[PDB]
Amino acid sequence: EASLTGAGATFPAPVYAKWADTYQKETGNKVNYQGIGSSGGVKQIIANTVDFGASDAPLSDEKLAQEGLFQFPTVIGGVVLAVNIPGLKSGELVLDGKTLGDIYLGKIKKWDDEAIAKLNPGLKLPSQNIAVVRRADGSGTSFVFTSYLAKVNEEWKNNVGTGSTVKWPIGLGGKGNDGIAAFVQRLPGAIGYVEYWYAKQNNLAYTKLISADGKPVSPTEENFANAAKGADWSKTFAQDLTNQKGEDAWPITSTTFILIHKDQKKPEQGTEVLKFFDWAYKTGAKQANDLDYASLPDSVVEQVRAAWKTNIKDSSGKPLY
Repeated sequence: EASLTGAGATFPAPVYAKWADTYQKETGNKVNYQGIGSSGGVKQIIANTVDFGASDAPLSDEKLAQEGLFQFPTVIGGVVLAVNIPGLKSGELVLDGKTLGDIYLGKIKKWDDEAIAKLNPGLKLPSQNIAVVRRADGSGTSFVFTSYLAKVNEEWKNNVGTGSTVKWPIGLGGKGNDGIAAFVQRLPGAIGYVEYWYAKQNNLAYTKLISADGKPVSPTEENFANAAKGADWSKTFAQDLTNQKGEDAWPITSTTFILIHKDQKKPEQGTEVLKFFDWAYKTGAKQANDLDYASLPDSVVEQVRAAWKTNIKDSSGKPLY
């Protein structure tokens, strides 16, 4: 039995934690996962403080090469807007990209703003102030969210841009996906972006969103999967899954990554990290789906396995998979 340590993205922390627990029950191996945000995860893996780091934001092939790291995707999740609006049921409210961006820009101050009312004809909206919540910590979810906003709101794109950390025009800072979930729960009128699980498991109402094709879609495991249908995984694991074309394609979808060293100084640890994720690929789909994360296609797991064989080695050049 091995004691493994991973750290980073809170976006997939629920599934990593479920997997870790099941893995220990079946094999005794212990995987400790620390949800510190993707930025912290990349920092920790580079400093060799953990066996694997985790980030929703992919590192470029050049950055990976400069750092001697290898990155592989695990699951597909979705970012949703958790809200606390008086009188509204979860999934009742519909927002499109431009209006969502105007909300994050601080231009739309009330829930019954004309722009929101037009996207929701017949929906009774309260004159409640919108309490914008965003991430305090360096975040892969912020990267995905701002990548999306830049595509649908020019003002956002030009003034704030995209990143794991950005100069938020407005909004209170929550620490981690759970921090934003907690804020939304205690703040009437709040809106905050979180990985789907954080909304669902905290019984937070969330909104529908207009797809890239122009249609209202609900955030569901299948709709996150739909957003990745046009992904040419063959080309790279670093797939952009925001605002993708297609029927029922959730617009703020994303995969997430695990970062490990190619040259394993502690080869038993590396070997065990690969076995945990391999077991997850072959055995953990039901657990991932149960937590509303879509599974990576089998072809993609085969690519990961093939890449592990050629990229992960000990100091003597011997493959750890």
